[PDB]
Amino acid sequence: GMNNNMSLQDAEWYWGDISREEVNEKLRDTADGTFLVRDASTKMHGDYTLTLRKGGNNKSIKIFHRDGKYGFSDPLTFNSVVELINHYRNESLAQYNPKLDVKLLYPVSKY
Repeated sequence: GMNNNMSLQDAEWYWGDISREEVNEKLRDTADGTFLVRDASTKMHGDYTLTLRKGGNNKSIKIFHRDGKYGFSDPLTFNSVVELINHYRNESLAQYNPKLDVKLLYPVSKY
C-alpha cells in the first residue's frame, strides 16, 4: 500500500536555507508580497527565515518551526509551506505577525 502524500518539499518559490545574494536575484523588482525562506534567524522557536519585501527592502519575518515543523496561525501542526501560504496569502499577514498587512502575493524564482 504505497500512500504517496507529497504536500511540501520544494515549491516554485520556497528555498529553505540561503543568504542575501539569491534573495537579491529573487527580491529584485518587488516592493511587497515576496516570500522565499532563507537562513540567518535560528535560536528560540524558528530555524529558517521567511524574508518578505516591504517598501523596497528584504525583511526577515522568520517561521514558527519550534523543533522543525510549520504552524503560525495553527498550533504547530500544519507541516507544509504550500498550505502555510495558501491560507495566509488568500487572507492576511496580520494573522502571522500584526505589524505589516501585506499577504505573500508576489514570490519569485530565478527566471
